[PDB]
Amino acid sequence: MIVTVINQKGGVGKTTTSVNLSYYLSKEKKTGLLDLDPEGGATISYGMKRELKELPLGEKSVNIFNVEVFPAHIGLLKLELNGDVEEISNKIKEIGKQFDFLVIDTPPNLGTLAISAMLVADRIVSPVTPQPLALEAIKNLDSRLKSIGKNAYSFTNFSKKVVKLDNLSSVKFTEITIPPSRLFIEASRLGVPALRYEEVRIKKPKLANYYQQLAKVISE
Amino acid sequence: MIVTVINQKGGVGKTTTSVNLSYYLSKEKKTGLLDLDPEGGATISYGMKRELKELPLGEKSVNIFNVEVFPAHIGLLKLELNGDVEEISNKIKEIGKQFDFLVIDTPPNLGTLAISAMLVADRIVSPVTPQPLALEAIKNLDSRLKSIGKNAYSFTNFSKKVVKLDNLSSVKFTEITIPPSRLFIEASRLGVPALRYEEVRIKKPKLANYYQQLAKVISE
Ligand SMILES: Nc1ncnc2c1ncn2[C@@H]1O[C@H](COP(=O)(O)OP(=O)(O)NP(=O)(O)O)[C@@H](O)[C@H]1O
Ligand SMILES: Nc1ncnc2c1ncn2[C@@H]1O[C@H](COP(=O)(O)OP(=O)(O)NP(=O)(O)O)[C@@H](O)[C@H]1O
Ligand SMILES: [Mg+2]
Ligand SMILES: [Mg+2]
Ligand SMILES: [Mg+2]
Ligand SMILES: [Mg+2]
Repeated sequence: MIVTVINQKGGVGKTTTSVNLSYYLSKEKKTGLLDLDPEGGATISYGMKRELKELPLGEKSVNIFNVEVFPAHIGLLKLELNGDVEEISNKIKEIGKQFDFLVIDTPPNLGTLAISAMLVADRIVSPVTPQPLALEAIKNLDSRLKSIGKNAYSFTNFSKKVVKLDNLSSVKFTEITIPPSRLFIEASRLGVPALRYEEVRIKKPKLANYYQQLAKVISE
Repeated sequence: MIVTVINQKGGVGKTTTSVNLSYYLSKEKKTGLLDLDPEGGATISYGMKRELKELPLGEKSVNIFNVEVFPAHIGLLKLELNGDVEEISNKIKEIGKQFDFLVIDTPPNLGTLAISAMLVADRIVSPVTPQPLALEAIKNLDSRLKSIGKNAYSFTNFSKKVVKLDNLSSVKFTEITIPPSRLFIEASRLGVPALRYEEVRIKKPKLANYYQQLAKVISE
């Protein structure tokens, strides 16, 4: 199963979702994380730096915290400029064949990598925020997804109350809402998944429920 | 500079010392960590698993938390038996030339990998706990150190009180003592160096003073 996390707007929580969903899924299924953002947010979130080599897509990977992380690298930049959507899509599918779950983190744009990951995805996951630009982006995702007739699952981040938009037929808003929490800030500073930092940091973990609900709603 | 962490007694703190000293050094100098224990304590402390491949010594490495970590692998086993001591020594020097600091974790024994790491070390560090068996271990470590024309710095772990011993001349006894702290246990649970975890977990990190003392004493 290929799960791609998409949002045109930056800072909405794409990397956090990819990191924690892949970490949650790796608890009982063989999971990989493909960092298609050239800036390597997910790579940094697993304690690594983006590779200063032009690697082919999917070549280099490290098993960290039971997730097979494919670190971001400068080669992606080239693909972001010259890449063929068909070729990149096929490579992503060949990569996904080795995992029960391949979570793909994508850049905050509508570029080649994001479009390829969005096209090959079995599940498309988008976080929405109370911020205005995220609302514009969720409506744009609904329109462009309407065109090729694919669906996404939207959940809410940076909020205690769900954000839902009316007359977006291609975007299923779940009831999941992830409130502001400096657990995420501390875990990202440390360079580990927040789901993993939580098991040590607090007595009663609370973030595991969000990602269990996400995996629940998207699975099969 | 090559720093080798040595103790034949198990569970005294070899891996904690290797992991945290290499991490501390990584803040200012190009630092690597060479895991020469086939059970891979340092590797696990950097969120990884020992490789189920018989690798040549020093081939695989991952930059985790700014440390170039050479994960343990099953190929160490063969090298423990049939490893040419001079070959292994030259390979370790070969590896360490690329770093300002190469911290080396060793198994709890006297075998070929450990003894090579002792031979080509610029500094050897030994943690001693106030347990009864640890004193015999530091004793016979002095016997080992004289037999190879080498000398080592000793500090105390799991204690507010320093351990020193009068009789042994190849073992310089520092005043450095590291008290029992639940930070190390929480960090091993996480699979990160305790220094990094502490720098994210509390307002005023305080474990770094011990490893600063260690760096100061071993670099004079
Ligand atoms: N619910 C939350 N509460 C508090 N901080 C959060 C939350 N979710 C995410 N963050 C933090 O907000 C920052 C940005 O989140 P991030 O996951 O990088 O979004 P992003 O979409 O990947 N940014 P980008 O890849 O550049 O488009 C990170 O430092 C996260 O740790
Ligand atoms: N000062 C300390 N306070 C509390 N726990 C500690 C302290 N130092 C080490 N530990 C813990 O003690 C355990 C054993 O330490 P470790 O660093 O693995 O020693 P070791 O010599 O490498 N074990 P081994 O490779 O089998 O000989 C680990 O779980 C550490 O986190
Ligand atoms: Mg990101
Ligand atoms: Mg592997
Ligand atoms: Mg050890
Ligand atoms: Mg490298």
